[PDB]
Amino acid sequence: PLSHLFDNNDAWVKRKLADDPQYFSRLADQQAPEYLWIGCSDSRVPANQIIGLPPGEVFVHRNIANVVVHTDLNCLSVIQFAVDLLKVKHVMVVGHYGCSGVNAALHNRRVGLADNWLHHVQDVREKHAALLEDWPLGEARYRRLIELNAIEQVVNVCRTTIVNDAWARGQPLTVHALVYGVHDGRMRNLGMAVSHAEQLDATYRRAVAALS
Amino acid sequence: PLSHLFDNNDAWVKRKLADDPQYFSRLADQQAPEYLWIGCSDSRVPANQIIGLPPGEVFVHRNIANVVVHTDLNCLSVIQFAVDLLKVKHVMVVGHYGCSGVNAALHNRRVGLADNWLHHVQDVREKHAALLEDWPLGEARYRRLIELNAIEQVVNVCRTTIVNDAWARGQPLTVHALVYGVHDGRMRNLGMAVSHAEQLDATYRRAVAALS
Amino acid sequence: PLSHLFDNNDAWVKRKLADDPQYFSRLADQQAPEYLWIGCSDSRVPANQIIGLPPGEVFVHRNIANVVVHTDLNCLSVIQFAVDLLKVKHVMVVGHYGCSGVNAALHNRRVGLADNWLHHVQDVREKHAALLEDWPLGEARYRRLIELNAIEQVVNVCRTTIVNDAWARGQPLTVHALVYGVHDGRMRNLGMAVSHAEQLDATYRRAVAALS
Amino acid sequence: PLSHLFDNNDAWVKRKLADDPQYFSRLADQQAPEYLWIGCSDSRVPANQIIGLPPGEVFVHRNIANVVVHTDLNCLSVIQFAVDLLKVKHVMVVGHYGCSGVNAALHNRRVGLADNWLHHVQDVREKHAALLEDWPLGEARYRRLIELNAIEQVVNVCRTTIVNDAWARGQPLTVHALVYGVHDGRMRNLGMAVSHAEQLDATYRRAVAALS
Ligand SMILES: [Zn+2]
Ligand SMILES: [Zn+2]
Ligand SMILES: [Zn+2]
Ligand SMILES: [Zn+2]
Repeated sequence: PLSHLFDNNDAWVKRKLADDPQYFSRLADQQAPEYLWIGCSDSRVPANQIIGLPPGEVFVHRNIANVVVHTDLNCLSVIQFAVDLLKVKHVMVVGHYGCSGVNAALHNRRVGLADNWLHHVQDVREKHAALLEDWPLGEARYRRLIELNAIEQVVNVCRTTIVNDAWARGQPLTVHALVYGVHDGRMRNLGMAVSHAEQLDATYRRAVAALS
Repeated sequence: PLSHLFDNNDAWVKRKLADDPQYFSRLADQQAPEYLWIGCSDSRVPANQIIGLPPGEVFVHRNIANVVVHTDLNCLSVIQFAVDLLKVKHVMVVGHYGCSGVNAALHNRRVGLADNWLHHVQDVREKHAALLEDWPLGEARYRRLIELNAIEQVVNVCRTTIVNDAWARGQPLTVHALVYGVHDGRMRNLGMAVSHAEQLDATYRRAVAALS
Repeated sequence: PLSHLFDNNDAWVKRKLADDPQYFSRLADQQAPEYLWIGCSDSRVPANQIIGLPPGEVFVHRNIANVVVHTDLNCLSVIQFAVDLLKVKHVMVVGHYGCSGVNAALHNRRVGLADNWLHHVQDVREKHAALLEDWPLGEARYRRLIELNAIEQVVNVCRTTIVNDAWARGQPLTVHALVYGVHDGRMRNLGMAVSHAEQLDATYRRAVAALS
Repeated sequence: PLSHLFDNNDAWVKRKLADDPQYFSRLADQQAPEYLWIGCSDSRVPANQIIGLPPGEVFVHRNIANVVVHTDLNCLSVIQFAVDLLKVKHVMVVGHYGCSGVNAALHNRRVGLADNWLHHVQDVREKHAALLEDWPLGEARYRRLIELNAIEQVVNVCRTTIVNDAWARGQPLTVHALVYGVHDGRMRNLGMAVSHAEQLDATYRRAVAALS
């Protein structure tokens, strides 16, 4: 009824009802998240779901290609809020196979504004150029890129003042490079989990585990 | 097994299996989203879910308090990508009752870095000061604030070059101010849906609909 | 000689020589700046000069229309660096009559990207709409706008965590709203100099001093 | 007289008078800048001066360490404004020997917020790690760093959509990596002047010209 998004308000009452086991109360009561999930705006599947947890149990940021810019106060804000105030136990940068962002980059594809944003990802391409070479294919490189991208981003988090300060001040925290396949639902561990400024080794290891 | 996040990889195989109706294929095949959802990092409930749609059918950005800064290339990027390249039909700023961001603001609460980010929301508080007055309570103001916040943010989207250009170039697009209760799952329409630079009227109307 | 910018390297040796009173040594020795100048990229006249001081005696940021965004880590960075580490005594937002930025705004003029940035200034226009009304002219409004713009920006600085923390921690600091005419070289005091969170009064006063 | 900055208003009338050759009129009449100068907030000496030109003849941005972030709408704004609307002929990233920013970086020195901003410069350190090695000294590395930093930043400008589009659309434009000594006033050419997407060669050359 000119509702514009009527369909959506219907699919909504539709949803609201299906949850008879009365508990939006459970949700509204949910307590502190213990995780920050930084992921891609290709919200192919939601975080809590993927990882099988109640919603809101995971604190979420999403930008195109799950990029952490040193100077992005959008994300930094999220992080300082998750760490300093929610005392989340774990931050994890989760990339996703077949990401439209990492694609558009890779194949120097003009998009307009966001080209600027994807430069960040082109940088990872540049950074790991030779490595990405010895995978002379397509999907390999791509896979390997969305992987590398997630590791670097993690380096970014770990270099933040927010995080370094938390470690400085004793607060337990660990930061994970992580990827998931939208194809197979499964979630891959890159062995990228820093906990104290031992990044130099933890990452070198993790990046070794490409070596074509 | 020192997995650090073993629990999470388990709850994962747990999830992966439960989806016997073999279709991660369906997902991987999912086509263009027709919606951009900008919401709060208090990811109390996921967008597609709330609104009853397959995941990835909705394109998502999340920052603390679903703020659209004129000059935030984090979000602007998402938007230029959603509009210009995904030709999404609808953008909608969705706030959420009992948002931790809108709270921390409201009650001038020091948090650290993100205080800077929440200033944006304090601004809406300032902007609609007298209005928010004639609700001399607490939860009212709060409710009314998370509402107003979502409208203003929409004004922000609608003022973007990205959007104005899309309209300029004929491309059909509509932008909605929207809120949902985590208490009752239900989703409220603020009557804030701009489609062509007719904001001045569409919003004045929408903001009228507080008038204590 | 294909130098591309030969002219500039010449006008340079030209400059280098004219400074016989050997003292680039004096400069290289110059000590801490005691001022942060935030001004417009319309660098109509340099700060130190205007204000008659040795160069480098003033620490400088320049963006289009001397805008301080709550979440601009470009400027915030400059400020945290000037205050926390250079212990500058004074920060001052200095606008400038006939500013091309404040103009382009004012007369809703499409420019492209920076339209987004100028929205910040349109906001001040919005914020002080009625005030700016009772100046039914052109240049008045403009004058009055570049003025108001500089005050608001100051409110922005004063609201920063950086500044609030400095005051919190006792460190003496004062923040000034200031304008200069490129026409007459002279520099106007807006009576906008906050020193401790007494903004609410100091600014109300300062903004009164328009009252058409 | 409690003026707070009386000294400054005096040194001002002092300046205003000394310019008897009546011409603030000349200035106010000055026409379009044909240059964008991006430099460091260590405003050791002003651009026009250094380069011997009337003020305002050069359009100026200043951030800590003259960093161009892919996603910094503060600077990008300046650039889109300088290029698209002022049709400046030349953009030039000008670093400066003994820069406090490049220093603080280099010697992983905690400063607070701006540490985040300087990460950008640490990145150049990382990027050119081995190169910077074969200069086993201090001031060498430093010199060589403030140099490299200015080249990379230029790569950043040249990768911008703004610039690429200008070239796309025929508009003549050239981008220069440039450094100046505050010690000796002199300005060094790094042979870094791109004019059309021929960066890959122009820069490789320019970076060769370190080779310890
Ligand atoms: Zn993606
Ligand atoms: Zn929220
Ligand atoms: Zn200006
Ligand atoms: Zn410097």
